Amino acid sequence: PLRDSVKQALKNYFAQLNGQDVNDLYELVLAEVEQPLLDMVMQYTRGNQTRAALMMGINRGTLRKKLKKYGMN
Amino acid sequence: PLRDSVKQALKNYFAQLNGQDVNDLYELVLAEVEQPLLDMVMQYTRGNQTRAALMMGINRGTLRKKLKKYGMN
Repeated sequence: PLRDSVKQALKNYFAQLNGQDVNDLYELVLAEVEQPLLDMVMQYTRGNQTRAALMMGINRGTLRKKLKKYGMN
Repeated sequence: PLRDSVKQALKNYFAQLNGQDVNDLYELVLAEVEQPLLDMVMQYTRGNQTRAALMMGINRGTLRKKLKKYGMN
């Protein structure tokens, strides 16, 4: 499943640190999962935002802030 | 990269729906994703919550509210 892919992505990520700084990991993983989600959900509701917001549990303004930050709408 | 794995996961999941009403998909995906991440940063940081919060760019407070939310500590 998916949580096992996030684990492997983080192992292979931490190895590539070779002892230096990260001060941004949550943002960097959220973008990486948030942006495929938004895109698959928009395709699934045929570009309908309210149906997408309802499917996702967030309201329509949240969908548009999220959308706007991945340069999506 | 990881954005493609999240894509497939959602493909596979939407094929499973039919008359299934989804209303919590942002939180559902997020749960599958912040549990392996938090876990993986605590293993990395040997349970030091200050280094894991800094590493993630999260306040230590927010780190502990997410640990507790998930039943990890």
